[PDB]
Amino acid sequence: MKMQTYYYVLASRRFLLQEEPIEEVLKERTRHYHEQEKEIDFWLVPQPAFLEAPEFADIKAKCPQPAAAIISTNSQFITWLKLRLEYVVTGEFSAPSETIPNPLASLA
Ligand SMILES: [K+]
Repeated sequence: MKMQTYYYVLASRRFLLQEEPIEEVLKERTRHYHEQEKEIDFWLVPQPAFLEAPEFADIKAKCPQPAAAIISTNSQFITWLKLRLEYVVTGEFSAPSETIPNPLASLA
């Protein structure tokens, strides 16, 4: 039942996986975490389930669909991604909750 804060950067799937690909960024960070033997705390989530929560209805309406998000418990990384990607929005939410039972779930 204990909840934690998740930070995210949100954009259209087309932008993240086509226009401004983030594969190399995530590959690099994952590599660094490995040599540092650090637990992964960031995830690429296509059509994120948190976006379906009732409270995210306006944010979803505003975001071109299909959407994709990079979620992390590290706020600084997410803010940097905003500076790095630009054509995106960022925010945070607490989970797991009744409306967001699976914070990292992808709905295809
Ligand atoms: K939309």
